[PDB]
Amino acid sequence: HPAYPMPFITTILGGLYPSKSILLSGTVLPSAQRFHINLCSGNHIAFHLNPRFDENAVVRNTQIDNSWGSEERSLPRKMPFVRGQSFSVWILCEAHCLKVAVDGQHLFEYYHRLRNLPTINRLEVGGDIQLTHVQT
Amino acid sequence: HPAYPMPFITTILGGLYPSKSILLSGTVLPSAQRFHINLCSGNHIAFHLNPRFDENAVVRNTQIDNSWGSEERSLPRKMPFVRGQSFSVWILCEAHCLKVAVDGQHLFEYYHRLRNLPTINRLEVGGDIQLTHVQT
Amino acid sequence: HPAYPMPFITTILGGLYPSKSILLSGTVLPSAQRFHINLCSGNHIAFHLNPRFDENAVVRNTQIDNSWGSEERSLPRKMPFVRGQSFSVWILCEAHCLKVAVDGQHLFEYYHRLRNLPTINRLEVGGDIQLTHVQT
Ligand SMILES: CC(=O)N[C@@H]1[C@@H](O)[C@H](O[C@@H]2O[C@H](CO)[C@H](O)[C@H](O)[C@H]2O)[C@@H](CO)O[C@@H]1O
Ligand SMILES: CC(=O)N[C@@H]1[C@@H](O)[C@H](O[C@@H]2O[C@H](CO)[C@H](O)[C@H](O)[C@H]2O)[C@@H](CO)O[C@@H]1O
Ligand SMILES: CC(=O)N[C@@H]1[C@@H](O)[C@H](O[C@@H]2O[C@H](CO)[C@H](O)[C@H](O)[C@H]2O)[C@@H](CO)O[C@@H]1O
Ligand code: NI
Repeated sequence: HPAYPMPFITTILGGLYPSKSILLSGTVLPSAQRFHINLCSGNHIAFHLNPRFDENAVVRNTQIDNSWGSEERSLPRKMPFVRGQSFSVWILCEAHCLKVAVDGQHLFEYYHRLRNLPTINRLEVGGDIQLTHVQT
Repeated sequence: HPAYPMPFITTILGGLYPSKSILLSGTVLPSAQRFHINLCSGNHIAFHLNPRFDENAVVRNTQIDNSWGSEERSLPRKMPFVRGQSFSVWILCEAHCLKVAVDGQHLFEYYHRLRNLPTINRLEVGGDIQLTHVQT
Repeated sequence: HPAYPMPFITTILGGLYPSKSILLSGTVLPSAQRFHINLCSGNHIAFHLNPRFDENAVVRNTQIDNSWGSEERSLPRKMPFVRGQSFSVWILCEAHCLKVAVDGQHLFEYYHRLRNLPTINRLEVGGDIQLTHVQT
C-alpha cells in the first residue's frame, strides 16, 4: 500500500452536502506528536481534526483567516488513535453537523460553523502519519 | 486495508456515460446470505446487482419508485462469488448497456432500462461483504 | 489489492489546474517491456509518460492528433522503475509544468505543451504493469 505524499491536498469537487462522506485510512507514525485533517473553504479551515499524542487529545476547531475559534476536545471514550497503529477516519456530513467515526465507531459530532457546505471544497492532510488511502 | 462503512453510499458526479467505469473490491463474508450494488437515479434504482448465496444466483433488476421490473438471472458460467473469498467487480457503461466483469472476467450484460445516463449519479453498496475499495 | 482493468481509462472531472495531483501505484510485471500513463485532452495526448525497460529509459512526449513531438529522456538519476517491483507515481500539476515523482522522490519536470489545463480531462494507463490504485 504505497503511501500518499504528505501533506496531501485535494479538492472535493462540489464541496460538502448532507450524506457526503470523506474516508481516510493510514498509520500513525511510531513517535507521532500530532497530525491533522482539514476541510477547507477558500482561505478558511471549516473543520480542523487534530489528534495530539503530546497532549493525548483530539482537538477540533475552525479558523477564519488567521483566527482560531473555540476548541472542542470532549471524547466519549479513550483516545482512539495510537502511535504505530493503523486507523480509519469516516467523516459524514449532515445538515447540522459533521459526524466523525474512528476505526468503525462513532466518536464525536461537530456542529457546522461554516454552513455554506458546497463551498467546503478542499481536503488537507498533514502531520505525523503515513496516509495510505483517501475516499472523497 | 481498512473497510468502508456499510452500507456505503456515494454520489457519482456527472453520472454515467459510455466508457464510464465503476470498480469495487472486497471480501464476501464467511456466512453471507446476499449483498448488493446499486446504481441509483434520484429515487429509482437504475441497476441492482444482487448476488445471492442462499439461492446461489446473481440477480439483476431495476426498481422504479416501489416497482421491481423483471429479474435477469442467466449466467454463462458458475456463480463467481464465493463465501469468505475476495472479489472485484468492474461495471463498464456503454451506450446500450452495462457490462459486468467479476474477478477480471466478463460475466454478463444488462441493457439500460433508465437511459438518461447522466442522471444515474448515486452508488449504494450494502449486504454481507467487507468493502475494501471503490473507484468511481 | 485486486488489480484495475488494463488499459485503465478514466475522466478527470474538471481537468487539471495548479496544485492538482494524480497518484498511481502498482507493480511492474516480471518481464515488462514498457508501460505508459497518458493525460489526454479530447483526441490529443497532452502528457505521455512511457517507462521503457527494453531501452532502459523514461520517455516523455506529447501527441497532437497523429503527431508525436520531440521526446524528453533526461534523468537526474538511474531508472527508478524495476521489473517485478512495486512503484508509485505522483504527478503534480503547476502553472508552468508537471512535476513527477517516483517512489516518493522527484524525478523530472515536463513543461506544458497543451496549456489549457482544464481541457486535460482524461487519464489512460496501459502496458506491462499491474495497476493496483489510482487517486485522481
Ligand atoms: C488548551 C488550549 O486552548 N490550547 C491552545 C492550543 O491548542 C493552540 O494551538 C493551536 O490550536 C489550533 C486549533 O485550535 C491548531 O491546531 C494550531 O495548529 C495550534 O497551534 C494554541 C495556539 O492558538 O493556543 C492554546 O495553547
Ligand atoms: C424468482 C423470483 O421472481 N423471486 C422474486 C424475488 O427475487 C424478489 O426479491 C426481491 O428481488 C429484488 C430484485 O428483483 C430485490 O433484490 C429485493 O431486495 C428482493 O426482495 C421477491 C420480492 O419482489 O419476489 C420474488 O420472490
Ligand atoms: C530515439 C527516438 O527518437 N526514438 C523514437 C521512438 O521513441 C518512437 O516511438 C514512439 O514514441 C512515442 C513517444 O515519443 C510513443 O511512446 C509511441 O508509442 C512510440 O512508438 C518512434 C516512433 O515515433 O520513433 C523513434 O524510433
Ligand atoms: Ni482509492
